[PDB]
Amino acid sequence: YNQSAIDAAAEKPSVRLTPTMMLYAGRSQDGSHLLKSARYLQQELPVRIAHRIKGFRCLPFIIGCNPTILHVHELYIRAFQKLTDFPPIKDQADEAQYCQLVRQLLDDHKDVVTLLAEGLRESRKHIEDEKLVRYFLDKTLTSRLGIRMLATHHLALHEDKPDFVGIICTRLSPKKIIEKWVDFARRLCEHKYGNAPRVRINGHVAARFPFIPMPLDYILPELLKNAMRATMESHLDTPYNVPDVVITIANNDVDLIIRISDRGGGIAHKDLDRVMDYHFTTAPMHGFGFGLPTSRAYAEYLGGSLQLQSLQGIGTDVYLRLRHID
Amino acid sequence: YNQSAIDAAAEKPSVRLTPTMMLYAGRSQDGSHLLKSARYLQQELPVRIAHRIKGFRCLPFIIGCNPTILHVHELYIRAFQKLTDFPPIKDQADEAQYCQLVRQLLDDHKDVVTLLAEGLRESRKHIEDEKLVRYFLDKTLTSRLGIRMLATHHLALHEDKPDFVGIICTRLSPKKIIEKWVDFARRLCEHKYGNAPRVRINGHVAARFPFIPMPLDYILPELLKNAMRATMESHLDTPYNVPDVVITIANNDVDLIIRISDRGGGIAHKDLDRVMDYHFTTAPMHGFGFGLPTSRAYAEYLGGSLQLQSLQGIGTDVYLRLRHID
Ligand SMILES: CCC1(COc2ccc(-c3csc(-c4ccccc4C(=O)O)n3)cn2)CC1
Ligand SMILES: CCC1(COc2ccc(-c3csc(-c4ccccc4C(=O)O)n3)cn2)CC1
Ligand SMILES: Nc1ncnc2c1ncn2[C@@H]1O[C@H](COP(=O)(O)OP(=O)(O)O)[C@@H](O)[C@H]1O
Ligand SMILES: Nc1ncnc2c1ncn2[C@@H]1O[C@H](COP(=O)(O)OP(=O)(O)O)[C@@H](O)[C@H]1O
Ligand SMILES: [Mg+2]
Ligand SMILES: [Mg+2]
Repeated sequence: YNQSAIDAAAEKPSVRLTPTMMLYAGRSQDGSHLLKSARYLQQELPVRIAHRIKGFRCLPFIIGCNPTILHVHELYIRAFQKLTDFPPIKDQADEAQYCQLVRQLLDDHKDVVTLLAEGLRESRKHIEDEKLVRYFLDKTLTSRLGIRMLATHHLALHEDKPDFVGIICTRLSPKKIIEKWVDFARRLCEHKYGNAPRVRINGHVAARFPFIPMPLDYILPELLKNAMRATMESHLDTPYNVPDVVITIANNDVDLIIRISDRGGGIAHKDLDRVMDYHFTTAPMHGFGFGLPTSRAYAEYLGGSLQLQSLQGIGTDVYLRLRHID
Repeated sequence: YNQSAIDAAAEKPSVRLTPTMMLYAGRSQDGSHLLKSARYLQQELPVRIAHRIKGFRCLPFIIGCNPTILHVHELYIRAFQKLTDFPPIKDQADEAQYCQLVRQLLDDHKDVVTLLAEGLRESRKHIEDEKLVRYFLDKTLTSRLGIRMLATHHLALHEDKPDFVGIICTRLSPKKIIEKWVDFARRLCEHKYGNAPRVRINGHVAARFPFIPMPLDYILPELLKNAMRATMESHLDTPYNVPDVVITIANNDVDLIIRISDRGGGIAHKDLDRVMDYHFTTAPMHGFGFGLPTSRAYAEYLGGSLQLQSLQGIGTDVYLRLRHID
């Protein structure tokens, strides 16, 4: 690329808007909170993009040369250009034009991860470091989550969604968000297998607290698709009589724990170390190998964890932990 | 100590009798299997003792000087002397005299761990390495388990216990051994709290396989005492209505998994890193701090693991894994 403008922002450090600082925006009888947030987003978005362009520049030359990798690298450069070229936000007209660019760039970059994984897969013969692919995809996925959180938050500040301040839900019920995806995952499972296991939810079912549901909107359907597929493939002779998937909610002052326990035979000993690798699968629902590593990258980025406990021959317990807001 | 006889056996490596090699002893119409095993035990017992005397010699001087530590060190030296002084086993008379010495030495050393922990506790002010105490107690406990397995196996070869070849049960049912300790632990819990949680056992309830129950005879009552105490202390207002402790058996070709799931509020975040430390407790049943670290040292020595999964505010799932025989 050899661009000096990008070099300037690759070294300047990132600024993360804390959940409490995000909530401290509600100047309704003025609209001054809208401009304050947009002025931050305008400055922060190119820094995040440049930090990732730096990652593409640090890829070994032979890999960075792949036409698909180069295309995604080019996309990140043009995105940085489009964002920095925009003049500073002064009024409601300057804020509105930025929101349109952000929405277009959020749609132009929707398939970056799929192109990146393909480019990296195509380059397997030249990849010497086994961790290279995992660390590059982990960092790309978490950078995008960070960007998508800031961008979606500012765009949602224009909506008057009940119980929400942008992307922060002030009254989130973990039981309701689980229920929302349980019915969705059962429909996908029913389509493939003719049936789906019934889901039972116990624990702190009435817990309510402020939280950002965005990461849970990815993790929960992925973990439910895994638990349901496994339960069906291990009860092939009785597809009509499959054991329930039991979800437990544990809410304490430190974190939120969601445990998903299935009776799907568990993860085999030989596969136990490969399940967290990108592309690894034993099979859209399945046939991807992204659900587990992406969900862990997500949980860890947000101060939590994704831990698996396999009981080979019986089932698996998946523990999703996420740190509380503030 | 400065004893040259012990120096000779501290360097000679250990020989471990594999489960299949132990089972290959049943020369009933001769009694030749009895002498072959005793001739091994006579040679192996001083090597194990010397390897541990070497550990006492490697303790920092200030700690090894503690009167309690010195007493246990002296006990190990006198044990090595008594065993090596015995003349080689040639007939049924020479085998019988060794069995009496082994039974006496197994009774003389019954309180070694309690004296050792006390001596180490007394020396806390001089202990600089935090891992020193954990590693010394882990190595002492596993050495003793190894010795107790060999000694008890040979002594049990004289018994005609059904479904057993010394200490190996040919038809072990994990459900039955769990049941055996469940009623025992409930009696101890009832004595302290006025009630105990009912225990539910599911999974591979009818699994049967060859196995050494000795380590399970320690781990299961300890893990059940922990799950029951926790369930009672978290349901103080309703001691009469406490949630069940649910045990799941998973039997596959690689290992045996026993999961103990309680609804006892879980292990607090602040205590989560200290629970595996010797002496750490939040309180004979309780007030010891040995149950968890000893059980893990045991599981790992036998090619398995002891893993804890805390759901703070709800309960804890404890996963005991043990590698299969052969
Ligand atoms: C060049 C900077 C831009 C584009 O930033 C992004 C960030 C995230 C996404 C996005 C769309 S769908 C999505 C996703 C969802 C679930 C799980 C994984 C992903 C993922 O693909 O990362 N993220 C798109 N553009 C602000 C203009
Ligand atoms: C000097 C070598 C000897 C003595 O060897 C041992 C080994 C083990 C034990 C023993 C008794 S009770 C026991 C225990 C049970 C459950 C959990 C922990 C322990 C423990 O104290 O290690 N182990 C005693 N003497 C063969 C003559
Ligand atoms: N609950 C589970 N029980 C059994 N196997 C599982 C479970 N969750 C995941 N797996 C295994 O891990 C593999 C990778 O999972 P994942 O990353 O979600 O991708 P996918 O399911 O789309 O292939 C799966 O193909 C499956 O073999
Ligand atoms: N199932 C459990 N639920 C909650 N706390 C537990 C559980 N198991 C162990 N603990 C905690 O770990 C501490 C140490 O346990 P352990 O080593 O068994 O010793 P003890 O229970 O005799 O004190 C206990 O004092 C208790 O605070
Ligand atoms: Mg998946
Ligand atoms: Mg205990």
